[PDB]
Amino acid sequence: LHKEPATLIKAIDGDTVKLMYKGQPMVFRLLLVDIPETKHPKKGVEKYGPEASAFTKKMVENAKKIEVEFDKGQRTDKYGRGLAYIYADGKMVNEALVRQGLAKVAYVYKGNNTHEQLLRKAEAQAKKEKLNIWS
Repeated sequence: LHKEPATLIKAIDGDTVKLMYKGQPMVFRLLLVDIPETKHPKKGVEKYGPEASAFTKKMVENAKKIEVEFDKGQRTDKYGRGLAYIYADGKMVNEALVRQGLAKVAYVYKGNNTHEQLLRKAEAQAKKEKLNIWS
């Protein structure tokens, strides 16, 4: 896989960020993570969801360098969102969220699974430490 530079435009949620990639604006969905949805209709946000959002936002808003890493599967979903791993100064947001107990590891999607073991491992650790959603 290859890391590509991007620039923060705006963080939308724990699992969605808007970036400038190859010169044009684009919305990315964090691969292999399942978060407590905050941007929803009649759902009254979700338990830990505002912490996952603040986490993601803190992480990318304060970073010097954002990078995007597409996987080898399908690269966009049916809503036109890029499907990728996001890196903030070398640290993967996807993994951080899971390590910190603010997301579960999602089912693999359309062949996109390169970092799934790494992610499942972070998830066991958080479970073991009874972090946030595992509290």
